Amino acid sequence: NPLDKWNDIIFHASKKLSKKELERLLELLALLETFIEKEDLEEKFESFAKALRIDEELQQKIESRKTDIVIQSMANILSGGNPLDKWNDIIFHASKKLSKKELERLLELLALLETFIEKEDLEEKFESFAKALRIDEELQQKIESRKTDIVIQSMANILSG
Repeated sequence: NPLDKWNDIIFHASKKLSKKELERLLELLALLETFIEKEDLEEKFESFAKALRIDEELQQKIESRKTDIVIQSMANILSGGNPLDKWNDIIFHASKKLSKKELERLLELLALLETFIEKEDLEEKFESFAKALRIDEELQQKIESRKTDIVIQSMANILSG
């Protein structure tokens, strides 16, 4: 139901509002993933993410963070380049079953990354990473590059379906 309602709100809001919201979530994903690499936690995140297949305590903690993300997302819509433009075209014109599975996949990953950060107590380190982000044009290019990578994977998953 929470994910079902988020999908309804995403596909029924004005094209402008849903594009800004999906782009916000993508940037957050690119930011979190880059932080994991900059902090060299790639393998430690994978051994954390793998446990979701066989842990009851984790499954509930993720299902709960996904509902919170969905609530923030829905709240944002009510409040008012080429790779990202193409990804938006694809997401909105794809088989509605394929775009829903894909958007849910990105939501799960986001819920996983944020839960990992907190468990690992990297909340402050992550803030102080986004605090030195503005003055870092190099790191800004790294994020833009990771977003295009996320977009390619995303387009590949829809095509794979």
